[PDB]
Amino acid sequence: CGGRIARLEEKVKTLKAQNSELASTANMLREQVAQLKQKVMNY
Amino acid sequence: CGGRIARLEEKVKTLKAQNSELASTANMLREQVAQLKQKVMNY
Repeated sequence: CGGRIARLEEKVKTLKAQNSELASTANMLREQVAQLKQKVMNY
Repeated sequence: CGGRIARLEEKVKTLKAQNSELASTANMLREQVAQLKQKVMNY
């Protein structure tokens, strides 16, 4: 074989990418929600 | 062929999954950071 494999690879590439995307996004909302949470800690 | 393909599929499955995972996580930090942001809007 030599066609459906390479393709499945390109697909696994776009998937792993988007993953790192939403990953960094959640990382930003996490660090920010952490500093904010601490500021809320006072009651 | 009949082995490396099915495998590449199972892999694309775990990838798409984790993707939906970090996706919902960012969705929670987004809706929460949105309601909070509004509360901060007052200065």
